[PDB]
Amino acid sequence: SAVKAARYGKDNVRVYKVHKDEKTGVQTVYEMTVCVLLEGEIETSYTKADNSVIVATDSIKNTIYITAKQNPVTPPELFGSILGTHFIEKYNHIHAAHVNIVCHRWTRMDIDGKPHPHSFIRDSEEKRNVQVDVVEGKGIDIKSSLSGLTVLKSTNSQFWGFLRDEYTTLKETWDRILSTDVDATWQWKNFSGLQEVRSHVPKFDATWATAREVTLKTFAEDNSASVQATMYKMAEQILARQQLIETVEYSLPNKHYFEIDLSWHKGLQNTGKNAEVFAPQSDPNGLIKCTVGRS
Amino acid sequence: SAVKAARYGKDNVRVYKVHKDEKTGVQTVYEMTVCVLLEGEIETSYTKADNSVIVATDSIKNTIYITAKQNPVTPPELFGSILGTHFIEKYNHIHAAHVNIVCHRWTRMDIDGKPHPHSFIRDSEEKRNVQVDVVEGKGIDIKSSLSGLTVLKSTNSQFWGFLRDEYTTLKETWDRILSTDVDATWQWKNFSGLQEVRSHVPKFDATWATAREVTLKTFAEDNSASVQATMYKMAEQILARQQLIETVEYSLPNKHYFEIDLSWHKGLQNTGKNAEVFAPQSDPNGLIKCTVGRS
Amino acid sequence: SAVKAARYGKDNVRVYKVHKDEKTGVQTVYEMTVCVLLEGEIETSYTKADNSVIVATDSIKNTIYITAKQNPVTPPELFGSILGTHFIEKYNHIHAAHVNIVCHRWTRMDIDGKPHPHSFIRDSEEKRNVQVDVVEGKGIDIKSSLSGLTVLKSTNSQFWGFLRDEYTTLKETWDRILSTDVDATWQWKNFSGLQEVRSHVPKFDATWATAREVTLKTFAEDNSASVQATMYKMAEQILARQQLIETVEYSLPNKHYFEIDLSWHKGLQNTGKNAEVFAPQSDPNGLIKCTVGRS
Amino acid sequence: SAVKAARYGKDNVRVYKVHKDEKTGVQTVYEMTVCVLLEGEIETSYTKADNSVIVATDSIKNTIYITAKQNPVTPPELFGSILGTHFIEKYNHIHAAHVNIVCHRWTRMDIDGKPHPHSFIRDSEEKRNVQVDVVEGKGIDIKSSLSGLTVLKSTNSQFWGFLRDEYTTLKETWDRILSTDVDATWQWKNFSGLQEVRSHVPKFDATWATAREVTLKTFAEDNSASVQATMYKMAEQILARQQLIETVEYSLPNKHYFEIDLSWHKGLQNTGKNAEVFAPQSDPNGLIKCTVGRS
Ligand SMILES: O=c1[nH]c(=O)c2nn[nH]c2[nH]1
Ligand SMILES: O=c1[nH]c(=O)c2nn[nH]c2[nH]1
Ligand SMILES: O=c1[nH]c(=O)c2nn[nH]c2[nH]1
Ligand SMILES: O=c1[nH]c(=O)c2nn[nH]c2[nH]1
Ligand code: NA
Ligand code: NA
Ligand code: NA
Ligand code: NA
Repeated sequence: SAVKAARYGKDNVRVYKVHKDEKTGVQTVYEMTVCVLLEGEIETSYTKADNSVIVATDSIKNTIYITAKQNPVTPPELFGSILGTHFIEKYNHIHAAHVNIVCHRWTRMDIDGKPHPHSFIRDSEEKRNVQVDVVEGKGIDIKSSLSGLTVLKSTNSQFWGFLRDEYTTLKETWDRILSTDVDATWQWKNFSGLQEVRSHVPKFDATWATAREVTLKTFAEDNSASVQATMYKMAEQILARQQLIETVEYSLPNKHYFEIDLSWHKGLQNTGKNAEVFAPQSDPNGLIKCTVGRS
Repeated sequence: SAVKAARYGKDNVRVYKVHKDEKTGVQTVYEMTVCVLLEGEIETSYTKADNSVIVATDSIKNTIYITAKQNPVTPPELFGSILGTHFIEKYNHIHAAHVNIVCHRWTRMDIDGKPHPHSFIRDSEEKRNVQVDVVEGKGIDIKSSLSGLTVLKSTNSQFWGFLRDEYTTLKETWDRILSTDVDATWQWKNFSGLQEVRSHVPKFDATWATAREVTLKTFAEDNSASVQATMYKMAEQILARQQLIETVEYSLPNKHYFEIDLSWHKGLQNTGKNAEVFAPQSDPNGLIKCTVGRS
Repeated sequence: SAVKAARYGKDNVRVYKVHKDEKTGVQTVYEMTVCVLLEGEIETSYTKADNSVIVATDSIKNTIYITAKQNPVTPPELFGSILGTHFIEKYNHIHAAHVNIVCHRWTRMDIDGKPHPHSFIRDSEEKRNVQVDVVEGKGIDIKSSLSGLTVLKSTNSQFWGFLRDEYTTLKETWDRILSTDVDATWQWKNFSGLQEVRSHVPKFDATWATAREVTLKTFAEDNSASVQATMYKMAEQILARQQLIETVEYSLPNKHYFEIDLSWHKGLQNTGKNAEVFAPQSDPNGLIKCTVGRS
Repeated sequence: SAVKAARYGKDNVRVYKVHKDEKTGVQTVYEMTVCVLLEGEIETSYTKADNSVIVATDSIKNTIYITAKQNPVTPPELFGSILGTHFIEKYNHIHAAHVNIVCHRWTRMDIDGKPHPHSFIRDSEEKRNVQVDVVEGKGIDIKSSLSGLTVLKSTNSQFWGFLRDEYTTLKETWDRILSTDVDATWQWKNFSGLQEVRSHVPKFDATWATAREVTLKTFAEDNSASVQATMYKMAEQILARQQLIETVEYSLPNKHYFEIDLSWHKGLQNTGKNAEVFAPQSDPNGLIKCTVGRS
């Protein structure tokens, strides 16, 4: 037998950082969960019990805290690139670092119409994420994403004209509820190293904001022919607005809300044009994915 | 042996309702999870296999949908009271109904600075809940709550002057992070029946809004001496603003964020006044509760 | 305003203890999650910011570890009683302690047909729990439970003869699937104090084992007329076998498995006597509760 | 813009099947959660709103039930291969099907020392899974796995001799607790089609059993030098016992249990050789992965 692939590290490292502006008294908080996995010349730890090649996962944890102390943690694309580069530069036998960061929302509270200097609310479990792969001699690959953005529209969604055969019971419809949890990932062109990532720092927050805005507006405004058609429109717009993105991937559940026929009860009308009360379905769910790139 | 207590019904009934304004084209959605448990002269279903006394749980489910079709579902205090009253009036041998409702957030989207007519976002997993107990001959008892409101302040929290003995290692502090998930319940005076609940309908949404606003403002503005002291201030204000509330109960976890001593690494200073990076603790957590009523 | 009730403490304290037999080399592990909430003359911490009455929750955490170091942690009824008694005896102004313990399964592995001395498996998320309320001058109240015991029988369950009215669509049946997650609690007679709890130590594990065995056998063997009727039979037997139990409470979801009519597809027969493939329903679910005590 | 990749289908389809032996009266149940995603000439549904190429996800759901009605559902490798093959053969424009199956445990109850004919218990949340990729013209690729197997050993684990630098605080140890949740995947050689999968049917259950047995025995018996070294030993043995496996992948969290220094309290000794009470850590956790293949 032989080791074909190996990676190891520390997962679920929770980190909080506060920035305090001494002039204005305003404080800003960041909270993240970080995972770092390393690859390199470490096969002997598996095959020969040679621990000398192992940077202990506990040390990886310490490094994450030290790195957060000495560097900005925002945008996460930059922090991830700093953290990954550290491992490949510090350890001769480590040749790749894989850094995953999930950013949790702490939104400044408005109290009596004014932004509070040091109080925050978790407004939704929507996350902003990064995956950064730093590979010695091959640069830095970054995938940025938003996830856990849950939306619903109560009309202006249709689904008709699909294939009908002996396995089909679904009725065509010209008016249905559409609800999903949005998972959207944009993949940046490969960066040569940390200097290049630093040079594009302003684009990271701006592109996240654009991806979010395009997703919300397109969902709200499209008279949707299907999840497939609406999601493609979203991806097309993101690619048009940021030339440094190579691909956009969406993964969307179709969270179904079923009509309830109540006509058995005193002829109560609750279907088609008369539908008011619906039964949300926990499972099963449609799952629709697409990766859109450039011509 | 004898049956000392029994209740049964249907849990986890998901319900969605849409309201469509034909004039303006504006749609409004409501989504809830409902549980209804019944009590009454049903002991024989347990002791003698006498199913004749059982209103099937499936029928309870149907009733929830029918009731939502024929009545407003907001405020939830009213819907719960209608639903509970139905069971005690319809079935001679059912003498109490216990209705729990969890309301999920669907907040209207703003697209380009204007409210969208039919698109919604789940902004946080904060819930608005009701517990309604309808007991034949004893009226309607309603407990309203908010839950899952997660907040953090990065300064203006202290904790010193507590008991110190041979079990104590905790250092006194004059500046710490305070974070919690708020669970707040207000209990209404007993209502004689549905007519009285209807007469107070406007107070339900207003009191929820007040409870939320008082919670947020007090948390943000109090230079907190302890969770105990800050939570009491919240409860006192709610009772002062709504005379029809008898008690307010808060249940608050103290979600700890620990300093990380990095001084072992190149004398790095990250404690006390120099603390910037902290480790959020998933467990254990403090848990502090209080019920505040009138003199 | 006035404080009507208050309690506070530490939740989610994870504890592991190992016992090592030096003679045989056999090791035995215990893992628990513990919550301790205190009550007493602590109102001033809420109303006057008087922290002098507060035993810090951090100290409560330390006490749990120290107590586990110096005492047996099994049976949990005994450990809970020791832990609760500590607080009411040590602190003059603390008058009640409420201790909740969840015991996690670590079952010794059998390797090649023999019990391994120091290797364990988590066989299911079934828990054994205790709630112990120690109240100064009123003794020790203990409720023991098992929870998370998930079972299914594929036949020998019926449900017919229930009330039928204009809200009813459920068909009567003489053969259905019955599946539930068992939550069963037995409440002990009040104990005068720790000496009395110690005197009954052997009864705690034996009664847990009996409750489990009665639950499983009754479920498997009863040709069930309803959840109500089968659960009553379980409770009756437990009360008959342990005279020191005052009441038994069961709380049982009815986890539904629906027939799927496939007759639209080539006349495929999959209902009634021909039913082979079913759709498990995640929600809603029936919820049936009963508390059984002595004549 | 262009569609680079697309797949869509139905997720979270819960399925139960019962087998009834008329001769013996013995019933056997199977419960699974199934996901099927399709690929093929479907780009126009995304780019042109052309739904004619879409096999509706609802139809995919129906197909899963129909297929389970007409075929054995065990071993899951066979059922997955039947289900995937169906889609590529039935629809000219569908060229790949991706089938994921999670099998839930329903273990026959022993009542009074004998196997019960129709009563079952969920003994642990351990799962047996399959991923089957059926690609037109490229055969059938199957990855089989077990997951959610949670184990702990209280001694006979060591970790010393790792890299020490200015980021390291971890002490070397010759005796620690080792606990993990096992995720193990074995990848079969490519099969030419359904006939070949059928020819190997007996190997699927046998290899699952072997993988499980090797995992448990190796964990229990290895005086472990690291997670890396123990996991490699497991993978090596599986590859030796089944020649039709090409690779074995393990992904193992290192779930830490920390010593608690109690020496501040009356000189209590609870570290090193005296350690009895430990604090399980929910996070962070080590994560160690390896893929082992043939020379
Ligand atoms: O088994 C281990 N492997 C590792 O890589 C490691 N790092 N810290 N502790 C550890 N234990
Ligand atoms: O066992 C049952 N008890 C009930 O009360 C019920 N209601 N619907 N189905 C049911 N099954
Ligand atoms: O606000 C607090 N209240 C308490 O009771 C406590 N105990 N430890 N830390 C604490 N913080
Ligand atoms: O938008 C949809 N896309 C689909 O592929 C589908 N299949 N069923 N319903 C559906 N809705
Ligand atoms: Na390197
Ligand atoms: Na009545
Ligand atoms: Na006392
Ligand atoms: Na095909």
